[PDB]
Amino acid sequence: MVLSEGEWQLVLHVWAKVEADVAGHGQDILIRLFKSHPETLEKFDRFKHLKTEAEMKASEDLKKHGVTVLTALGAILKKKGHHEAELKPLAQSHATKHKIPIKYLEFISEAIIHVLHSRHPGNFGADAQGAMNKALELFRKDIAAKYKELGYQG
Ligand code: HEM
Repeated sequence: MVLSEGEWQLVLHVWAKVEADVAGHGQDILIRLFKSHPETLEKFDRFKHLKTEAEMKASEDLKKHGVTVLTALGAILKKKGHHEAELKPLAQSHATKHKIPIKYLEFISEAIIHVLHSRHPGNFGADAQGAMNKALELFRKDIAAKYKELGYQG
């Protein structure tokens, strides 16, 4: 897959709106993931005790981890597909330490798309949605290929 230049423009234009409140977006994405797919919370030893959404929102450490996640993701998107070097340390930890199947990346992709709609009702159009889905799909496919290069089945 390949994005057009105009699609990357839409992606980066939307990302500038994420960067204006990274913690608010990161916390919302994690909570959306955990409510929609509670099997994913069990991978997080530090947060697995959180049970209701109200608990999650008051957890300072969950919000900080949201920043960690979106910070890494934004660095990758900003490379517009030339991201082999940023992917490697990410692929290495999530395949071999955290043991995250690629299916869980699809789930966080859907959570990102939902939170962008919830947080930007008027800005996040169909074309922007399309471009973001493609950027995230590319991310998932290249990470699945790095899994295999490390000898893992994602
Ligand atoms: C956009 C997708 C994602 C990005 C950019 C991302 C990024 C990161 C980063 C930067 C870290 C900290 C350092 C590290 O261990 O690598 C981390 C930790 C972690 N990630 Fe992810 N991640 C993503 C998706 C996921 C998903 C979907 C899961 C599981 C459902 C997951 C599971 C974990 C776990 C379990 C840790 C360790 C948490 C801790 O500090 O105790 N990641 N991630």
